[PDB]
Amino acid sequence: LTNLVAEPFAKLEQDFGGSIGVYAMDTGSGATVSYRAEERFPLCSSFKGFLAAAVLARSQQQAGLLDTPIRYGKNALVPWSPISEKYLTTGMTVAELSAAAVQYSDNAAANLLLKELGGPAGLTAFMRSIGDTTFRLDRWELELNSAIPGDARDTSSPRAVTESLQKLTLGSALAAPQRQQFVDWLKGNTTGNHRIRAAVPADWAVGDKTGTCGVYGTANDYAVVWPTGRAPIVLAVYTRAPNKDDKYSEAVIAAAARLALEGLGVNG
Ligand SMILES: *C(=O)N1C[C@H](NOS(=O)(=O)O)CC[C@H]1C(=O)NC1CCNCC1
Repeated sequence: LTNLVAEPFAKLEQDFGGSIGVYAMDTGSGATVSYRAEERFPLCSSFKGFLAAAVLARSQQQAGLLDTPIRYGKNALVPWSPISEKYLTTGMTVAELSAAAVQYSDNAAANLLLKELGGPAGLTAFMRSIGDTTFRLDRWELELNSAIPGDARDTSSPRAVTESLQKLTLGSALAAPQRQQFVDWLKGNTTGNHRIRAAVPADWAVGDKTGTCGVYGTANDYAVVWPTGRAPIVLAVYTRAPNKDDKYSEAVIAAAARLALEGLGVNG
């Protein structure tokens, strides 16, 4: 049921000047669209969705976790911390940092939450615990964005991203209340309007998390999509390119998402 219908991903990536990796699953039939799906691509900010899921998993054992207020210093505010910079003088709760990391891609929030989990290895351990043997987080913000060609640090594959996203949003990897909180955070993302969402009809529900490393044409998005009248679709679209100053493209991500939906025979 993989690639029943071929789609022109090769032409798309050639025009982009790099590589595009796609994995999309129709959770009803199990049909898939797969292109470069087992290659590694940098996560960039996209690790923050999984980070929030890991915090939610912890919260199942620690009922006071999400309400815990976290104070932080000005030194915590690395570049691109749009929410946490507004609460420097007050603090934010763990839940609020999680929402900020997911919905505004807040970097300070992400580092504070990584500390809660025991760092990159702690997040990696959570991903192993759900059966993902591909994901690896190695570094913190901002160093994890280097996106060096051939470097496996801070990467996953489109396939493993999709598989893990399915387990966490639709499967049993989180308890039901936490699963719905994760979904709600993804649905409230503000940074993805020009990526997978641009390929998804306005009357379908969707949650996503983006990433943009800033170098090597490297950017991404993953999403759960609920078309009306049929089972949800999970998909991941990752890009990279050979040269350090190659620019990412949101349009290319949207276009790859459209091809994926077409390949699944989802009328959109
Ligand atoms: C994540 O990849 N980020 C965080 C933020 N927006 O995330 S995104 O998924 O919407 O793109 C800005 C881009 C990126 C990031 O951390 N970039 C570094 C900090 C800002 N200067 C460039 C490198």
